[PDB]
Amino acid sequence: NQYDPSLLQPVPRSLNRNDLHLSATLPFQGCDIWTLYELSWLNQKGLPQVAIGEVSIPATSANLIESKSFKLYLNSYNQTRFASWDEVQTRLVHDLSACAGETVTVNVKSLNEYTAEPIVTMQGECIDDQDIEIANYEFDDALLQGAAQGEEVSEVLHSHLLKSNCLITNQPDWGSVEIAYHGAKMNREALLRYLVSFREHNEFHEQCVERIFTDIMRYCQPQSLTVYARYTRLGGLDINPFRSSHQSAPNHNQRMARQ
Amino acid sequence: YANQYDPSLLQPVPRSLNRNDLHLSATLPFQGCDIWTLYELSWLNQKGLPQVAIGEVSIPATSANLIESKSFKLYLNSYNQTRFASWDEVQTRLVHDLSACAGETVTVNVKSLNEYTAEPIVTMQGECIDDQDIEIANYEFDDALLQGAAQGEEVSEVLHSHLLKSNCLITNQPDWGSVEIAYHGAKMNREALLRYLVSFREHNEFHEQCVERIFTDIMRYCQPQSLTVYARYTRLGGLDINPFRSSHQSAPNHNQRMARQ
Ligand SMILES: *[C@@H](N)c1c[nH]c2nc(N)[nH]c(=O)c12
Ligand SMILES: *[C@H](N)c1c[nH]c2nc(N)[nH]c(=O)c12
Repeated sequence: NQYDPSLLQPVPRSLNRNDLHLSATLPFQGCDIWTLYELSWLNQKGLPQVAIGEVSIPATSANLIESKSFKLYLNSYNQTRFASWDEVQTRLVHDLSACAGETVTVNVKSLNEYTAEPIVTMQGECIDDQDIEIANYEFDDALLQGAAQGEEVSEVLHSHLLKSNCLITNQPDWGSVEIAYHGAKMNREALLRYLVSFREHNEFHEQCVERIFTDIMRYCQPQSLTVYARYTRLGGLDINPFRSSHQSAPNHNQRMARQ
Repeated sequence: YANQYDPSLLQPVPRSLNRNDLHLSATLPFQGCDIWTLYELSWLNQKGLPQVAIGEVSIPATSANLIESKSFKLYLNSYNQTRFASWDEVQTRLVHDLSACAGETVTVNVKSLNEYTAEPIVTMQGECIDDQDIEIANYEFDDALLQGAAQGEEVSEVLHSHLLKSNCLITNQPDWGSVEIAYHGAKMNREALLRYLVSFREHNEFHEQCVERIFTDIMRYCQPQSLTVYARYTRLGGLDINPFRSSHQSAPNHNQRMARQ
């Protein structure tokens, strides 16, 4: 199989966004940061090349890109000769931008760019160590009702317990999520229960993050909010959706333990 | 309802099946282990709150069986909705079930995520052989590429490549790995070695089997006095396998992940 851009399948952001009661004018800005761990092609003499791709898709794009289709598209590079690493980057920018509907950023990095890079955890307070009982696994947004009754604060919280399901594969999705906000202080137990209630919930990573953002916004009414999740890869690609009131991109992209 | 804890999901594969194709001797030419990293290990505590961890498993190369990866993933997924009273119980069950499957005692570490903060991404030892100006048009497996490959003065060298790719036979899907070869013997021609490794690109075999094939081909064609072949493959469905085979060494010094892992 040679290089084949037709393998890419877009999915519109509007599907879920409509389900969240969002207008065309978004409550958030942001991007989906993808890591492509398996990018490989042939040089111009047929010798294999390997790299890690770092891609950013703007949250304003009409479409996200379905992950398996992205994987299959990348696999079409594997037996294809390209003139130079610059040609690979150019082709990726062109094809991914066309699919998403807006210019996509792409960095193609040699493997030695990662030597001695440290694994990171998230920022602020981890909310996971709570002695509490969970009596059911059904998604409930109302777990956030009255969750922010505290004094005005600015703080950053995170959890490693985010799990959702990938319906189109009927397989688990695993993520950590960081929530930074300015507003009435949030009840930690409510937030953790809310996140745990995704466990049996079918949704895409991008859609889950938008749901978390919009639920926090409507129940907790912070003045400023950023939600950033880092999910473990599916088929050699991971997705790290970032949604913020004021921020366009995260100021760090670094892999976590399970990624 | 999701399937809860189910050891019957584990699928053993006898190692001897593929080893027969390698025409080995009565006693194994190598020793070693298969090191697995389980990046998605999660279960519920007794009060129902999720727990997350990374597992590290070592299966002796002398075990009667290896464990089929997809079955291992499904087995691990069966923990996800299951309540366990302690992390110790989880580690204990993993040792018990995986040892029973493999046919020999396996080691299992269950590590909290904080144990990985600041841990490095690593490369392999020795010299990378990948930057060569040569043309490859034929990706079919050919072990004869190693014929007369070691002409050199007797040396001790460590060589590695990030270009190992094979196909995963259940799915046919591509497998991606780096491989580290340490030997003492006549110096190996690096073009021949790289062409040989690249010839796996269209080839169907398990990671463990590919490493054993590389070891046995180098042994028969290059006749080094001592040899170690160690490959580290990217994960499939949340689990990776890192087969280590050696004439004189038992195991690698660490499980540290590489860039694509
Ligand atoms: C494909 N490479 C594949 C599929 N199942 C596997 N199990 C094991 N133990 N090794 C593999 O390489 C496997
Ligand atoms: C599973 N969660 C899944 C399957 N395909 C996907 N594509 C994208 N863009 N996001 C996901 O979470 C996906």
